[PDB]
Amino acid sequence: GPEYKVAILTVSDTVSAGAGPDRSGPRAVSVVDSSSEKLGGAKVVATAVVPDEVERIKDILQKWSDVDEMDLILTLGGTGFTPRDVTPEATKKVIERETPGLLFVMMQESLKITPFAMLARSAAGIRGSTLIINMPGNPNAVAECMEALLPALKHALKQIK
Amino acid sequence: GPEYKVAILTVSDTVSAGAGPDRSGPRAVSVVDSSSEKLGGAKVVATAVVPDEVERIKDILQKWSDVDEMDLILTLGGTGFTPRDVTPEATKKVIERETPGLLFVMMQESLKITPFAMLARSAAGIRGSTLIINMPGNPNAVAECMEALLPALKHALKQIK
Amino acid sequence: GPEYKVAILTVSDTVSAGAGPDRSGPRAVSVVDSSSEKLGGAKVVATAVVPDEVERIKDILQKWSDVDEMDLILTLGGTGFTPRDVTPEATKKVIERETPGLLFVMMQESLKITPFAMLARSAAGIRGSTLIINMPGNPNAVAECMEALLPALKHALKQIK
Ligand SMILES: [N]C1=NC2=C([N][C]3[C]([N]2)O[C]([C]OP([O])([O])=OP([O])(=O)O[C][C]2O[C](N4[C]=NC5=C4N=[C]N=C5[N])[C]([O])[C]2[O])C([S])=C3[S])C(=O)[N]1
Ligand SMILES: [N]C1=NC2=C([N][C]3[C]([N]2)O[C]([C]OP([O])([O])=OP([O])(=O)O[C][C]2O[C](N4[C]=NC5=C4N=[C]N=C5[N])[C]([O])[C]2[O])C([S])=C3[S])C(=O)[N]1
Ligand SMILES: [N]C1=NC2=C([N][C]3[C]([N]2)O[C]([C]OP([O])([O])=OP([O])(=O)O[C][C]2O[C](N4[C]=NC5=C4N=[C]N=C5[N])[C]([O])[C]2[O])C([S])=C3[S])C(=O)[N]1
Ligand SMILES: [Cu+]
Ligand SMILES: [Cu+]
Ligand SMILES: [Cu+]
Repeated sequence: GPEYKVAILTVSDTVSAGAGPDRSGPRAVSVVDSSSEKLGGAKVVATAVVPDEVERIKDILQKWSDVDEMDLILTLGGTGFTPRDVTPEATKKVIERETPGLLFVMMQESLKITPFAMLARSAAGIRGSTLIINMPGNPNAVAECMEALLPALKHALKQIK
Repeated sequence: GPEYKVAILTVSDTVSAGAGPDRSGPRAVSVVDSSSEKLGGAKVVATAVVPDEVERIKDILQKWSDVDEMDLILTLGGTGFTPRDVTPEATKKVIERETPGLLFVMMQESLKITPFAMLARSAAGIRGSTLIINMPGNPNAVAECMEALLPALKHALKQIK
Repeated sequence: GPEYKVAILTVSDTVSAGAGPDRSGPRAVSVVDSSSEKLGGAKVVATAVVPDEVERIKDILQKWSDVDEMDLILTLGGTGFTPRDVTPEATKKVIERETPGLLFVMMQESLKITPFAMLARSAAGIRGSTLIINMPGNPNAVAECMEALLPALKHALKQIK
C-alpha cells in the first residue's frame, strides 16, 4: 500500500438516499491521485457516503481513524448554513487537536474564487495519527481547497506519524 | 413584514446606564436598511441595549432567536480586550453551529482599515434559524464589517431557513 | 519594574531534558526588548523551559497569570502536528477569553514567509489580566509573529488592565 492512506467521505442525504450520484467524491479522488507524489506518496484507498447525520459521520470518522488506520480523511459536503449541514459538528466531536491553519488557508484561497466561500463552516484536526479535513460539497471546491493545502500537506502527514 | 427580520443589540454599560447615547446602533440600522435589497429583503424590526453582562446578553439572544423569530441578530460592542468585554462569551453559549467564515471575512477586511481590528474577539453562529454575528462597538466598524459580509449574507439567510 | 511584565515559556522536551540549548527563547527576549517602547514599556522579567507535557505547561501558565502577575506570556514551541505538540491544548485549558484576531494576524503574516505557517496550531487568549500567546518553536518564527502583532499589542495590553 501507499505511504499515506487517504479516505474520502461524501456527506450527503441525496447521494446516500440514491437520489443523485456523487460528483464531489470522484473529483477529490482525482485531485489526491494526481498530487500523490507532492503529498509524499498518498493514495485514496477507500471512499464512502453517509447521510447528513451527526452520529453516522462520527461513527465512520472514528472507525477510519481508530480501526482502519487511515492517515488522511477528507470529508465532502455538509459544511454550509442549512439545518442539515452538520459535518463540522460531527468532526469537532471526533478530533482531538484542532488544526486551524489548514482552515485559514482553505478560506483565504477559496475567497479569491467566490465570496460564498465564507459560508463554509469546515472544521479540521487530528485524531490519533489521522488528519481529518472538512471540504465543501461543491464539486469544484475540493480541487481549490487541496491546491491551498498542497504546499504543506506532505509535511503535515509526516509530522502526525 | 420583511423577508428577513433583523434585530440589533447594542452591548454597552455606558449606554445601558444612560451615561451616553447609542452611536453604533443607528449606524447598524442605516447600513442594513440601505442594503435591504442586497440582503434579500431585510429590515431592522427591533433594537435593544443591554449592559456588558453575560446573562443579560444571553437572555436577549435566546429570546430573539427562540421566541421572537428573528432571522439575523447583529450585536455591537463588547468584543475587545477589556475585562468587561464579554459579548463573544455570551454569544458562544447561545449559538449551536459556529460560522467561522463570517469572522474570517470581517477580520480580513477590517485589518485593511486598521491594525486594531485584531483586538475584536467577535463570535458568530447559528441558533435554530437565526444567524448571530458580533460586531465591534466602534460606530464605523459595523459599516466596514457589513460591507465585508454583504456579498454572501443573502445566501446565508436563505440557507438558514 | 516595567509597565508590562513579559514572561517567555519555551516548550520543548529537548531543551527541558538538556539535549540541546534554547534558541527560540533568546530570540523572543530580543524581539520584546527591542520593541519595548512600541509595546508601551514592556520588559521580559522571567523565562522558563518546560517539556511537551500538558500539565507542566498549564501549571506554569496558571502560576504566572494568577500568582506572579505577568501581563504577557509568550510560549514558544509545541504548536505543530506531531503527537508531542500539545501547547495549544494546554493553553486552551487556562485561557478564559479567546483572542482569535491575534492568531489571524500571526497566520496571515507568517504565510507570506512560508506555507508551513499553516502547520502552527497556536492558541491565544486572556486569563485575568494576562494575555497568553502561542508562537511556533522555529527560532525565526517569534520575530515574524511579533512583527505581525506589534501594531496593536500595546493597545491590547492597556485594555486588559
Ligand atoms: N473553494 C470553494 N469553497 C466553497 C465553495 N462553495 C461555497 C462554500 N465554499 O461552501 C459552502 C458550504 O457548502 P456545503 O454545505 O459543504 O455544500 P453542500 O450543501 O453539501 O453542497 C453544495 C451544493 O453542491 C452540490 N453537491 C454537494 N455534494 C455533492 C454535490 N453534487 C454532487 N455530488 C455530491 N456529493 C449540491 O448541488 C449542493 O446543493 C457554500 S453554501 C458555498 S456556495 C466553492 O465553490 N469553492
Ligand atoms: N472594522 C473595524 N473593526 C474594528 C474597529 N475597532 C477595533 C476592533 N475592530 O474592535 C476592537 C474591539 O472593540 P469593542 O470592544 O467591541 O468596542 P467597545 O469597547 O464596545 O467600543 C469601543 C469604543 O467605541 C465606542 N462605542 C462602543 N459602543 C458605542 C460606542 N459609542 C457610542 N455608542 C455605542 N453604542 C466607545 O467610545 C468605546 O470606547 C477594538 S478595541 C478596536 S480599536 C474598527 O474601528 N473597525
Ligand atoms: N512565522 C513562522 N511561522 C511558522 C514557522 N514554522 C512552521 C509553523 N509556523 O510552525 C509549525 C509548528 O511548529 P512547532 O511545533 O511550534 O515548532 P516545534 O516542533 O516546537 O519546533 C520546530 C523546530 O524548531 C526547532 N526548535 C523549536 N524550539 C526550539 C528549537 N530550536 C532551538 N531551541 C528551541 N527552543 C527544532 O529543531 C524543531 O524541530 C511548523 S511545523 C512549521 S515548519 C516559521 O518558520 N515562521
Ligand atoms: Cu452555497
Ligand atoms: Cu480599541
Ligand atoms: Cu515544520
